[PDB]
Amino acid sequence: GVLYVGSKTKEGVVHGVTTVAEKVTNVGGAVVTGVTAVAQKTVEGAGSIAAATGFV
Amino acid sequence: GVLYVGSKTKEGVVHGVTTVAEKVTNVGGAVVTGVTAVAQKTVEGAGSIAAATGFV
Amino acid sequence: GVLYVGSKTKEGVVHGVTTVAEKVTNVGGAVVTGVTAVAQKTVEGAGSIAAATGFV
Amino acid sequence: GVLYVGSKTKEGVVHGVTTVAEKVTNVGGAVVTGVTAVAQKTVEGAGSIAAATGFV
Amino acid sequence: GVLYVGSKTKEGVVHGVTTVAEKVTNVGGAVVTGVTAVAQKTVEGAGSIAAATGFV
Amino acid sequence: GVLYVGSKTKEGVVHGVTTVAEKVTNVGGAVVTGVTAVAQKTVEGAGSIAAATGFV
Amino acid sequence: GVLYVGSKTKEGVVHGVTTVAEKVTNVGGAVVTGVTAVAQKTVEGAGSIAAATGFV
Amino acid sequence: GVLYVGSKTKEGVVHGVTTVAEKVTNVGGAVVTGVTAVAQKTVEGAGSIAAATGFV
Repeated sequence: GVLYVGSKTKEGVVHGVTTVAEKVTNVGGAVVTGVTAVAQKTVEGAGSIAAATGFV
Repeated sequence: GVLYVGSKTKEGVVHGVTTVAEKVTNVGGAVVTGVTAVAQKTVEGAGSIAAATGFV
Repeated sequence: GVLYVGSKTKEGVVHGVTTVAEKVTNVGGAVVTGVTAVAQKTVEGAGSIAAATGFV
Repeated sequence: GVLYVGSKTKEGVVHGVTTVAEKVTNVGGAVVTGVTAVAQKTVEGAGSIAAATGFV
Repeated sequence: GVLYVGSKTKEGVVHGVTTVAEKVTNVGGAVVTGVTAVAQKTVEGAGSIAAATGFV
Repeated sequence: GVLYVGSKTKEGVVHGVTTVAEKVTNVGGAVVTGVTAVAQKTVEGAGSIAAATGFV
Repeated sequence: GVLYVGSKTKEGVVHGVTTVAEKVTNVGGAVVTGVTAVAQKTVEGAGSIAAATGFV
Repeated sequence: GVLYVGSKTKEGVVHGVTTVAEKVTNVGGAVVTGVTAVAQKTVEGAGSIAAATGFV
């Protein structure tokens, strides 16, 4: 079909994924970040996005 | 189909994936970042985006 | 189909993937960063983008 | 299909992947960075982009 | 005497004086702006900081 | 006396004086801006900082 | 006396005085801008800093 | 007296005075700009810094 996106900002400070440790880090397979962030049909068909982590 | 995206900003400081350790880092397979970030059909058919990490 | 993107900014400082350690770094297979970042069909067919890392 | 991207900026400094260590670095296979960053069909067919690293 | 200032932040977007008109602008004589903004003894003695505006 | 100032940041986008008109601009005589902004004894004795503007 | 300033940053984009018109600009006599901006005794004695503007 | 300033940065772009017009510009007498900007005793004695402008 159709997807229409229209945006207008002036100030914006965007942080997609932020991680802090003070005393392992796996980040995902389809990460979309921004002032105008658009994602469409990340997986189609018999696809796969697997983000695993193992620990012993 | 159709995807139309239009954006207008003046100030914006974008950070897609940010990691901090003060006292292992694996980042993913399709990371799209910016003031205007668009992603389409990141996987199609029998594809794969696997972001694994093992630890002992 | 059709993918249209139009952006207009004035000030913006973008950081796609940023890692900091103060006391191992594997970065991913399709990383797109910028004031205007667009990605289409990062995988098609029986493709693969694997960002793995093991630790002992 | 058709892919159209148009952008207009004045001030912006982009940093695609940035790593800092203060007390091993593997960077990925398809990294696209700029004020206007566009990537299309990074993998097609039975292709592969692997950013793997081991440590002992 | 003594003035001690100590600060630690991670993210902060500071705007000292911001003005918007959509359909005259006089700004002051001692304007201090920042993440750590310190001002001491702006006027001493028989001084003066006059910020006037006249309109017909 | 003594003025001691100490600061530590990581991300901060500072804007001292910002003016916008969409449909006259006079800016002041002692404007100090930045991530660490310090001002001392901006006027001493019989001084003057005058930011005037007239309009017909 | 003593004035001590110590700063440590990583990312910061500073804009001291910024003016925008979309449909006369007088900027001031002592403007200090930067990641670390320090000003001391901008006027001493019988000094003067006058940022005036008239309009008909 | 004593003035001491110490700074350490990595990424930062400074713009002291910035003017934009899309449909007269007078800039001031003591403008100090940089990643580390320091100004001391801009006027001393019976001095003067005047940034004046008239319009008809």
